[PDB]
Amino acid sequence: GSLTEDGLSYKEKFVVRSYEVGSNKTATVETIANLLQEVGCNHAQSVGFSTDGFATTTTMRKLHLIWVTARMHIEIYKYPAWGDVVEIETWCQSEGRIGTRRDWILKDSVTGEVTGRATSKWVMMNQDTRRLQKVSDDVRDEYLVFCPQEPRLAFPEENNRSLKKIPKLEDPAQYSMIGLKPRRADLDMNQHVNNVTYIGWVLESIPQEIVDTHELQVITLDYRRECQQDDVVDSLTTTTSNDSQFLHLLRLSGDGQEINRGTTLWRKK
Amino acid sequence: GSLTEDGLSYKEKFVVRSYEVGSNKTATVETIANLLQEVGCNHAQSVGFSTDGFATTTTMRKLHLIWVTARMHIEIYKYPAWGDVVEIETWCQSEGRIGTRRDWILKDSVTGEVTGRATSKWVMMNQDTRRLQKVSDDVRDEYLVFCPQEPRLAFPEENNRSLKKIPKLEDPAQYSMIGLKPRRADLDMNQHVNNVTYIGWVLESIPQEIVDTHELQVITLDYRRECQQDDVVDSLTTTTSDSQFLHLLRLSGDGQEINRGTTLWRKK
Ligand SMILES: COC(=O)N1CCN(c2ccc(F)cc2)CC1
Ligand SMILES: COC(=O)N1CCN(c2ccc(F)cc2)CC1
Repeated sequence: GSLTEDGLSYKEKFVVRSYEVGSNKTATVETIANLLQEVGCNHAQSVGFSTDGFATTTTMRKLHLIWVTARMHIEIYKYPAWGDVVEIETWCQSEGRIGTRRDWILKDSVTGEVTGRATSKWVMMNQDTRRLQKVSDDVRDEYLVFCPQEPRLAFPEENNRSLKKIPKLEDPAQYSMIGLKPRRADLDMNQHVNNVTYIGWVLESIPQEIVDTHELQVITLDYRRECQQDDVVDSLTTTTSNDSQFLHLLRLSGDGQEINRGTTLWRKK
Repeated sequence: GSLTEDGLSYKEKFVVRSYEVGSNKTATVETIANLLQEVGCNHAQSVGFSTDGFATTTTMRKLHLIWVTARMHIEIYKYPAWGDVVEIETWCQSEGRIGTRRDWILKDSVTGEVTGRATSKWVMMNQDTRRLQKVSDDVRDEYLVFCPQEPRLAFPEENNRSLKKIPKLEDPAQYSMIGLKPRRADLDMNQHVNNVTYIGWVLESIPQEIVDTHELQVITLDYRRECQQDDVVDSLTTTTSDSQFLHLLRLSGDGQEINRGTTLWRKK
């Protein structure tokens, strides 16, 4: 991987592995999500930021401040097959008082065609209290020299799907998968549940008949609270709709505290 | 990756990814196990065998025959750090009536030092009945041209750790993790639980204090029965000692055994 010529974006190629593919012999959406985080980490490494997933500066580390994902939105047109080469380009931008954004474009290396795109919203928070706090000008200024100044959006449309408000699923859910819990492989280097694990958990409550006859086109996931290493999660889904759409909710098995909400859109094969 | 000059082995390099590392910022043993299966798959692809994990021929597919792992044994001296390049060489050999073997050697690309080694035993079985069945001469002859003729062992020594018999853990277990179940990411392209998932499940019942103060040096795992997509598993561990453990994976309900194993950990 490498920074591009203008140094305002980062590109990396990946060859799809045998264990990375699903029943369609193409990369799963969780494999794609892992690759997005990977190219994000390599971008941070390339310009001197932390590589722990929080992409911090020395100033933020003295204050115990971190960047955390508030929303992930992925749209895939073609999943790459086993052995194919996928090229991923990523960039960041500041969105002032609202927080920050990281975007991605996925392309087939052989044809140069755009096979998918993704966007994510980030907020700043004290890692100990979990209280949000607005970025100071001195912290922000250190990042702006690595971002394009003119708007560069993977999702330019004014009322596009990536910004839609997601409602809260009401009981009873149409489908459920209960008692889900993370194992050590679901944790990162600092013992936090990897953001991709929550994608896998949302999808566990999709009926297998849908997975067998449809392909996932869009997933939007809001991140409200983290699931700790010793927590247990319930995954709930209700059909909201040749296309199928679902409303999703992840909550703690016991008291029902919400950790994530989302929506998915599937197209018939 | 590529076949070597004599065409009797396969080599591939991997750069360790950010999500592949544990709390030590080095590759987890499950990441290593995934890489071993990956280089195995690329070796099969390179010479025309199936790439579904069963490494079959057209003749075996007509008979619904598959190769299945009976034992995996891995020894790691140094786990590769995030961003390091690890080179892995793999080869196969027939062991006649006992079954077959696939070996691996892991090396640090920069120094050329051996950082780990692994071996696995395989048996042939009918995919539908799960009955064992001996390899016919016509089936085995198609594989021998891709294997070294002289013995080439990652663990050459007579009666070494890789061939030791593993006993069955007796109740009560010292430690347990119950109600483990696979999610879609634990399944392969054919909807079977990936062999690496069973490694993760064995390790779930190791106390976190051991993981925090020790490094896994050796893992030997026998594979007795497949955990289906809708099965639920209990992971049991008892200290037998460096720290050593006896492990057992069994179905949550009736206690049917699916795996047994041992691990050896070195203080950091
Ligand atoms: C792993 O973290 C990220 O990918 N992000 C997204 C980009 N971020 C950012 C911060 C300040 C700014 F002015 C512009 C962008 C930081 C968090
Ligand atoms: C994924 O499967 C493997 O890795 N295997 C199984 C098949 N193997 C083999 C080796 C020599 C032989 F004569 C017949 C079969 C051993 C390696």
